[PDB]
Amino acid sequence: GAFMQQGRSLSGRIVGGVWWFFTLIIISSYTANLAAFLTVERMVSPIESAEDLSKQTEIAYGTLDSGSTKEFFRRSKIAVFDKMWTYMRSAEPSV
Amino acid sequence: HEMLEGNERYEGYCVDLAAEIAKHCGFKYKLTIVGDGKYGARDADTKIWNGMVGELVYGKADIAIAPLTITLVREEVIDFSKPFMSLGISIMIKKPQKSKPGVFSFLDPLAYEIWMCIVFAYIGVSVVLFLVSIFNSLWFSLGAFMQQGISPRSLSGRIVGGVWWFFTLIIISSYTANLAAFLTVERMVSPIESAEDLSKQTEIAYGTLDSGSTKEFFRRSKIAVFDKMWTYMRSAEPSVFVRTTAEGVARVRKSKGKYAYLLESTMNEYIEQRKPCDTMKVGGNLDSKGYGIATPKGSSLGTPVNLAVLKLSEQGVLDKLKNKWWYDKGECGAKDSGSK
Amino acid sequence: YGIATPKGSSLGTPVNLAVLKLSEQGVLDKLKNKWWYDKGECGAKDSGSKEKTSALSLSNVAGVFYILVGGLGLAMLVALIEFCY
Amino acid sequence: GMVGELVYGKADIAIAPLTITLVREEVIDFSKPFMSLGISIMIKKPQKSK
Amino acid sequence: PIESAEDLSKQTEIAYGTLDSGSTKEFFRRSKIAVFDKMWTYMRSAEPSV
Ligand SMILES: CNC(=O)N1N=C(c2ccc(N)c(Br)c2)c2cc3c(cc2C[C@@H]1C)OCO3
Ligand SMILES: CNC(=O)N1N=C(c2ccc(N)c(Br)c2)c2cc3c(cc2C[C@H]1C)OCO3
Repeated sequence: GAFMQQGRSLSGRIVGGVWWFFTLIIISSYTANLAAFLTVERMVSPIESAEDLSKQTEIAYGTLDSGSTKEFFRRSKIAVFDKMWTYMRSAEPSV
Repeated sequence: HEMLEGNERYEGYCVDLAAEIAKHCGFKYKLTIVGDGKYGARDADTKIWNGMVGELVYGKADIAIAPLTITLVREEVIDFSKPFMSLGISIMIKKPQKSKPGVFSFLDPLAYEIWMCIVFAYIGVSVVLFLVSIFNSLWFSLGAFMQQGISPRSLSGRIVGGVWWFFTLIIISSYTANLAAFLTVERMVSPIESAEDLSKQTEIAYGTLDSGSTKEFFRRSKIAVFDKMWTYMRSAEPSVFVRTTAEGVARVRKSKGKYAYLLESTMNEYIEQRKPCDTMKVGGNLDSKGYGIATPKGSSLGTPVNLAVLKLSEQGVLDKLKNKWWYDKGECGAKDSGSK
Repeated sequence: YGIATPKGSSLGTPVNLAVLKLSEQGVLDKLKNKWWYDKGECGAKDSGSKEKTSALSLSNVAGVFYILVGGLGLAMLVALIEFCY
Repeated sequence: GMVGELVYGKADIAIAPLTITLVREEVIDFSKPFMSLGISIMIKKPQKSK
Repeated sequence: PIESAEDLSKQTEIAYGTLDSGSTKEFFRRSKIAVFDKMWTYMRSAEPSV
């Protein structure tokens, strides 16, 4: 009954005051930290655009070693595809 | 390199720079290595030039393309072109993730001033319960402070426990709101990037190379901020100076963020983009200097090469080369570890 | 920026060398500090650093402390009329 | 301009913030750079905290 | 915004422009860098005139 709410003797009265400020921080530290994993759950791509695939290096990407697809990124003067080509050209190991 | 030959043995910023210069001038070139290895030095006793500067005056070379600092003593013997890359004395420090656990980081949600101001309302409301109803009344008001804000039949004591309830409400909602703001985004957050801030403290040491243009810059400087930096390093024990540039970079890495190294911004910006990816240039440079190309006095390639560099910078070629061998071909893993 | 002299001018190279001398002796950076920072009208607006504060501000919490003591004072005013009635 | 008053003789030397460009290097002799600079960003720093 | 050239080019709330005629505008025109050419193509087609 002292655990549920907050925490007639001066000894136990300060057991009442101190048990609350400890459980008060934990419930906040549970509430505050739990919001950080749900806000990070809203940081999914998920499923992004073809451009944003090039902005991160955690997920690697590459094409076939020789074909109409690889040459496209080579001579593409577009800034998005050029950033993709520069990564795949020097990405180690071979993508 | 063993499987290659000629000019295709080497690669780098100056290697591509030599091809562009020769393209606008139209001559063939050969890439040679300096014998002694140490360039731009003139002995005090013998007055004999060494390195790459001595190979032009003594005819052992025709042109030189390398990061060569433009100084006055070298301008009196050979011809210097206009600068192709600017730099200056910058500050290199390890990137503090922080990632700074501890007890000083627990009372971080609320500020240092709120943790010490909430207690002024605690003892302020427990002392009102004395007045609305001493060793048993404080024993009671603390038993009336834990459970919200005991035996209060007077209307005077009813509103004291109510406003105290709304007062502690906003504080505990505030503690939770901000305590989530730093498990979501961490700066985090230190330190100051400027150089004048680096001098006003002695917790984190700093020094330069033992012999070079960097140490002589602070020795004769007549500016207020830089002179206090020199009087420190002159009387700073232990020796804040390193033997080589490779020892100064290796001293910032093993100092737990308690030692800084002042050096050129070109070398500083290059280390930031190399493994283990920890150093980060902070604040602007301290002085204005630049590299250049050297030709012998009265040579037939002096003015023709000078006019070619100004054509390279205007067409955006130089910045495209600086962005090539620094950030594109850089092994920076901190841009992928700080965003994960 | 730079100083300009006609092609094949006598004072061409002497002025060129004379600029390198003022630079390494620091006379250029000292003069730059002169007409920019020293004689500047915002010499104080160049030292205060604005960083991202980690903790939560005290000002917003003040709005809660001014409404609490505003209740404690109103409480002691009702304590006296209840002691006479 | 000032570059004109050097190629045309109306003056002997031009001392000012004169950008070092190639089109001007071909006609006059530029000294070494006595002040480095570059294109930057000017923003009104908030001034958002009230 | 953080102090950088790309954070100025990643958003469009706080607009940006240069001088109408000068070495500043001609820089972004013939620049072949990815980050800068994006800024040029923004201001070249930015309305109202930045
Ligand atoms: C209206 N809310 C309220 O009265 N409470 N909210 C509380 C409350 C406060 C904030 C959040 N986020 C949540 Br979930 C619950 C509260 C929180 C406590 C606590 C006691 C309470 C009871 C209180 C004053 O001890 C440990 O932490
Ligand atoms: C491992 N914990 C940790 O690294 N922190 N603790 C965090 C922390 C601190 C206390 C609690 N109760 C919880 Br949950 C998390 C933290 C809290 C802050 C803050 C920064 C942090 C980040 C760091 C110091 O600014 C204002 O409040």
